[PDB]
Amino acid sequence: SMQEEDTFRELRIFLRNVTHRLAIDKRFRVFTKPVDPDEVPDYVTVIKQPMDLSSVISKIDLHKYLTVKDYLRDIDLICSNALEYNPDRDPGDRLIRHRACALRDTAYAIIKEELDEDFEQLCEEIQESR
Ligand SMILES: C=CCNC(=O)[C@H](Cc1ccc(O)cc1)NC(C)=O
Ligand SMILES: [Cl-]
Repeated sequence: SMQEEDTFRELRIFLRNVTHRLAIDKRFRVFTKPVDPDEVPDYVTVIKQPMDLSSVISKIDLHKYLTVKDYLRDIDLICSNALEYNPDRDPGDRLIRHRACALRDTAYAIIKEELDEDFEQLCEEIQESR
């Protein structure tokens, strides 16, 4: 129905605003664009499902997220990919892990404060009806 289309459109506006706030944070610049295979040829071989915030915006605009849970699965991937690719004790790897955990924690904290639980439940119910 048009009302369900309206619901998904509101979800996309909400997710674009959360993603823009993460992308303009200086700590998260490394996560804003895909890893360049030139610098990092082993990346695409270790990480089977690369994810970054520009990919997330593209997904929003392709109507790939129909619930905030689906979006948070991709934010979790940005985090877990960085934990897996950069697991060493050296400071460059620790800095990327800390920035990835902080992204993820920031996204969840904005959603806890600003997503109405009944809106998420509505999205879940429309998704499940498809
Ligand atoms: C799970 C998300 C966060 N990751 C982190 O804790 C990172 C890196 C780290 C990870 C394990 C260590 O034993 C020591 C450092 N930042 C810190 C705590 O400086
Ligand atoms: Cl830096």
